[PDB]
Amino acid sequence: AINRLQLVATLVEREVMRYTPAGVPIVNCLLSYSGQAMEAQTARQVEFSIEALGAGKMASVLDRIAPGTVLDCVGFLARKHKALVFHISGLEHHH
Amino acid sequence: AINRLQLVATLVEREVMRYTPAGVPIVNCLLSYSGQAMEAQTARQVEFSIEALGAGKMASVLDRIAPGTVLDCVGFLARKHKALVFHISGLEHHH
Repeated sequence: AINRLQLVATLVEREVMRYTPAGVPIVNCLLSYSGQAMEAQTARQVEFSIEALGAGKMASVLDRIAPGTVLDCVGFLARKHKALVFHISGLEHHH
Repeated sequence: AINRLQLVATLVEREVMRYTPAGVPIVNCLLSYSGQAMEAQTARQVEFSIEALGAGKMASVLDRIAPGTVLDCVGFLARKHKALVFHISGLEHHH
C-alpha cells in the first residue's frame, strides 16, 4: 500500500544523534511547512510543523544540515512508538 | 512548496457531515494504514491511523463510502485548527 509524503519544509531543529539497539543511527528533527494548497477548492494558506526523522545514512545527512535550511523531503508516515512521525527516505537542498 | 501525501488506507469511521460558515461541507474521518515501507533501509511493517477530511465535493464523496472500504487517497497535510489532519483532494476505490 502506498504511503508517501513529499514535503518542502524548513529544518527548525534537530536532536543529538541516537542509536537503535542494532546500532542504526537516528536523528529526530522538527520541520516547518509554509505554503499553499492549490488542492483545496479555494486556494488556501497552509502552515504546520511536523516531527520527522532520518535513519541510517539519512541520519548522517541530517546531522550535518544547519537549522534554517529548506529541504525537499520524501518519505513515509509511521507511528512514533498515537502520534505520527515523518520518516525521511530522500532529501535534497531545495535551493 | 510541495505538500502531498499519497496513502492507500481503509476507511475506519466517518463523522456526520458538518458545514463551514460559508456552507462548505466537511466530512471528518479516520483512516487506517497497514503496509510496508520499502523506503526504510530494512523493509519494515508500518501501521498507523490518521485523521482525514474531505471538503466540498470530496465531503459528498466520503459521505457515501462504507466503513471498511479501502481508498486510494491523495491530498495534503494541514493543522487541525498542534495535531495534523490529512485533507483528501482526490480519491479512488483501491479495488
